[PDB]
Amino acid sequence: SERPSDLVVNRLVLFVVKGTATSTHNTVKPLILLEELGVPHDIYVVEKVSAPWFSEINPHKMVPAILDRSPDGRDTLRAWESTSTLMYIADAYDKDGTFGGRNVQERSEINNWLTLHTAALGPTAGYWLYFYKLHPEKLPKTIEKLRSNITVQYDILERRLNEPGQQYLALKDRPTIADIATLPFAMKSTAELFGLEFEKWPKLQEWSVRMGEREAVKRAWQRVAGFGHGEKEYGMLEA
Amino acid sequence: SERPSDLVVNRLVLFVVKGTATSTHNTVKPLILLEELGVPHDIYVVEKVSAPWFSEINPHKMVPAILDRSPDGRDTLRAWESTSTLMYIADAYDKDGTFGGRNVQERSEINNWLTLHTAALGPTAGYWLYFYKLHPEKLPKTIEKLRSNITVQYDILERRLNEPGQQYLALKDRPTIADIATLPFAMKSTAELFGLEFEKWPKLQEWSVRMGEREAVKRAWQRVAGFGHGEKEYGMLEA
Repeated sequence: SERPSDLVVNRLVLFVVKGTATSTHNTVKPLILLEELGVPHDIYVVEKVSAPWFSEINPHKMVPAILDRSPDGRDTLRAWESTSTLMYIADAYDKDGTFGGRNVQERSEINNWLTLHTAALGPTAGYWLYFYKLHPEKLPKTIEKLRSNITVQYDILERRLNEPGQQYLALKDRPTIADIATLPFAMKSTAELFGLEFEKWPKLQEWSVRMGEREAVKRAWQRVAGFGHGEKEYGMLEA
Repeated sequence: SERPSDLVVNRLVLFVVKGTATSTHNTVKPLILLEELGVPHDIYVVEKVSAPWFSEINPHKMVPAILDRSPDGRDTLRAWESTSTLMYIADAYDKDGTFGGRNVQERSEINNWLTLHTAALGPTAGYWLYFYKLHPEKLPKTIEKLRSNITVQYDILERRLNEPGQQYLALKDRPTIADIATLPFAMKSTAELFGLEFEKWPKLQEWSVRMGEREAVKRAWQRVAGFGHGEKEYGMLEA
């Protein structure tokens, strides 16, 4: 029923679970943006997302989630769903729009490509994994349709990245929250999990390697893998 | 790739398809916000979403989509995915944040409840509608699992609307783009299509009725049903 005594919100707190091969593809998203912007933050390793206290933070009972102070430090705000955590970090910590967009025109495309991930590849990948791994009985017709739908999303991303000068999904010049949201579900290791040959989408594979070379992305993958493997297995990690 | 001769962008153009009992749950979303804000706009009824000119607007080949003039009037911009059309209209036309949020505090919850719809109920309902109506063969076990997942989303909305003073999903005081996004998939007629008893979620049902009493919502449902049923079956509508 009650918040753990080590959960205090003195600045942004990102909620994660213990790092495994399969626990980090959504939690890494806000962490990449925190690392890009140099946002001061704490990490809280949630032992059980089923815990009643955790549903007060995220009623969908998943990581990532954020608690942070309001602009005047007085109130506590929350963000949950990985796409919403990116929108919150950009609103509170990216006023100049380096990752969130500098104007109505840039935001139009950032929101198109971010929403395509949020509504299409993200939930399709989620449902593919659910039916492939977790659903008690195997529904092969359903699983094959979902696999097919993943390839359709990779075809859209490949089309975009073949447009002249289009180095990133939303903007020609630099990565945005649309790129950060898409990357974990559009990289070779994830394509292989889906039983797909990522070399079939060469411009998308090139883009995924370019994103993977960014120091903030390397730092985010290194940290998210290690959460709950240190001295403290669960709770507020020592800063 | 050549656009039809009647596709000119003198103001916001909302792309829809001919109205049916199932063609309007996503296109009505931006239309509600256009009606709320009194945004001047045109309606373009797309005969074939597979037409090359249309996939240059939305690479996912679905409605709704938008073309509009950039703020300086020197370029055209686009929006696609219903959640992105809401974000675009709020950005370009809701300068007071009446529907998009006035500060980081309000937007944290608007973005949580909008993203919950975009990532969870919207794609779960979409895969329900796909397998129920469009898939060449009937997959009842998948339809059954998706129906159960819809109830989990109704349970989260019901929980939120049982919190003291919480009259709308995101904000206590007024509806936002989170409420507009959610309404078409959380109202009695849609629940009945899904084979659910909407009375099992009483605060969610009362919220859906409150939303349905809004003159802008009544106008959007009346208009979206009639697109393509008048003098022009397809193309840029008159008046």
